[PDB]
Amino acid sequence: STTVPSIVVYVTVPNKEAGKRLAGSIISEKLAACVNIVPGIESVYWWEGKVQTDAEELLIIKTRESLLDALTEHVKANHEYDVPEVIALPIKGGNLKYLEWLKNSTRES
Amino acid sequence: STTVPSIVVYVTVPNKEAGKRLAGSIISEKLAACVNIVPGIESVYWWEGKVQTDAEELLIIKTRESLLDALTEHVKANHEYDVPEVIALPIKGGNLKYLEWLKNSTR
Amino acid sequence: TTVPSIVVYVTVPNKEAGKRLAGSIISEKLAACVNIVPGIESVYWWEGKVQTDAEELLIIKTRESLLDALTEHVKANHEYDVPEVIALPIKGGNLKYLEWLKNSTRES
Repeated sequence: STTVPSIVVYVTVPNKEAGKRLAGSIISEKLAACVNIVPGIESVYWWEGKVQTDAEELLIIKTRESLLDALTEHVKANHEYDVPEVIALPIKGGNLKYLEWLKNSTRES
Repeated sequence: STTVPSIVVYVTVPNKEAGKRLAGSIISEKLAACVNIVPGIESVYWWEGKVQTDAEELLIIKTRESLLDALTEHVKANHEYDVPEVIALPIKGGNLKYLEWLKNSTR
Repeated sequence: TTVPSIVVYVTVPNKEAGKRLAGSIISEKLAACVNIVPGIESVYWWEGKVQTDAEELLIIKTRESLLDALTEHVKANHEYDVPEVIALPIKGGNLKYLEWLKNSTRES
């Protein structure tokens, strides 16, 4: 049909510039239809025996399940951290016409 | 069975008034139990031969799977773009009383 | 290398509740990692009117396994008596991150 299986991928980054550049390569390389950047996140995790807290930005990446591999590759290749967060969540339904656009926007995999 | 299959729906909108109103209109019309508005989000995508970027906000809408078509029709009717982002994600539980109030406060 | 995991959305009513609940969450070994999204605005129906209040959003990355522990932990340290805690199924990613996620949390 019109309309490949899709996902929403969260990826966090340390700063504003990083976020904007990653969104550019993702979209230019045609690995996602669309990227929302949520600025001014604060992140909390346990590392080196204390609780750590860092200023970060969240990228919300609408794309194909197909490309989750090409995407995840791509985030690591382009990312200040060694273990960069990237997790996909499945899109089950939506505005049909947008999901088609999502398909046409995206690399063939 | 005090609990119906539920979704998180994402909708971007182009400005602060817009989403405030979409949200009002959505909730009023009983098409979702609630809407979180995330403001100041930047959206990047490919459009007319290059990398467009727009200032928007994000509506995270918690409603029932049953209501996704009604909610998607509503969003189109009340939204500036022709092909608005509306995408659904399935909930695999959580606070059961939340999930029932979700059921209850929705049609 | 990798137990079934999830993202958990949870709103708190202010800057401070979030900092504190994110701490106490990560402190008691309950999720690998917590993102606070400040200054969101939450709109819902309540007592016959459209309510709007300012809030924050915790995005909580953990294993399905801890969902209930977590929920029950939040209800303990959460000033609302019916917190929004909903969960969406993680289904893919940095195989590495998922391992770190796994390797940062309990079983029960």
